[PDB]
Amino acid sequence: GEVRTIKVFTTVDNINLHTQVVDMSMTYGQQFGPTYLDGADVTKIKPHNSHEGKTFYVLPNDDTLRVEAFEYYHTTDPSFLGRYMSALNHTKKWKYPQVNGLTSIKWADNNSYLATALLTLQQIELKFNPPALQDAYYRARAGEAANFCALILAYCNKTVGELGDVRETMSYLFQHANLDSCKRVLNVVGQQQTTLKGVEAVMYMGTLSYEQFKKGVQIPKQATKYLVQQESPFVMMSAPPAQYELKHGTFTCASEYTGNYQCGHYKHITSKETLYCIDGALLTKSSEYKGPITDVFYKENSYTTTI
Ligand SMILES: Cc1ccc(N2C[C@H]3C[C@@H](C2)N3)cc1C(=O)NC1(c2ccc3c4c(cccc24)C(=O)N3C)CC1
Ligand SMILES: [Zn+2]
Ligand SMILES: [Zn+2]
Repeated sequence: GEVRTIKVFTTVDNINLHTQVVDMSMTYGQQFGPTYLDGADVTKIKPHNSHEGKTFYVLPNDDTLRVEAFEYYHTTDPSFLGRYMSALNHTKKWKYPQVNGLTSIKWADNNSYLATALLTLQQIELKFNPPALQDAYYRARAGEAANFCALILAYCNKTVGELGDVRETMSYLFQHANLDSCKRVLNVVGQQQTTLKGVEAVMYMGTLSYEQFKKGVQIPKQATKYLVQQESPFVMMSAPPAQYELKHGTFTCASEYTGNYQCGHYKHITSKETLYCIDGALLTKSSEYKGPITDVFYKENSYTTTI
């Protein structure tokens, strides 16, 4: 029968577009391989008249596409693009309410960890290295966060509907950020000093209190570890969830966690004119706070001990 054609664009990064002429009598998969339209898998579908001029994602199947994908995402995992598209097909349907100019996410698909991470990322100073994260983060800050959320799911190898860990999520994203100038000097009292750089310089697991880290924490005979010097724009202090008192103006933000390991619920606590509890789309305020906290973030620039 008749052979009709339309013009479309293919891409791996939505920056470099490659004009294609498509045969409407064949499926996209027969012509391109796995093919996606705004996240939806159209590999098994034939071109529709309405697809003319639209942009489709394809898997990198030639060296030009391979280079474009790597330069944009900073990954060689061949499953990455398909996982990113599968997540986007869901996150494009989430809602992203603004809370005091912070983009949150209405609860869906056990995404409380992602809303809490997204809110945190808008409150600390971070520069991503992969252009894909740079571009999507800028959009997310302005309220259009579906692509950023799908990329986070793909980078962290999380499926939509799976509850993830905020500390683990932030840690992996930090591996894609420019933290090269961050430095931490510790003394453990023999008396021994160590210097950490990069992501290890901004994370700690064992106490929520930055002040306690400065004064000294006991670690295994028992010794005292304390912070000698900190050069970073923030620090993330974490510990297994425990009841904790947060005081206005003494922290930047924090992760509240209720429930059991791997199956509970996160909320986000931030300090503004009072304490805000952002719970996806829901906001409550209170002058005081006591509750189960598992991460606290503190802004920083340069700290030097007086010990
Ligand atoms: C919410 C979530 C999602 C995923 C995961 N996972 C852990 C390992 C496996 C893969 C994914 N990776 C953990 C949590 C979780 O529940 N994470 C916290 C937690 C709760 C209760 C805890 C702990 C402890 C140590 C560290 C974290 C933690 C602990 O000792 N208890 C009793 C932050 C909430
Ligand atoms: Zn949840
Ligand atoms: Zn000792």
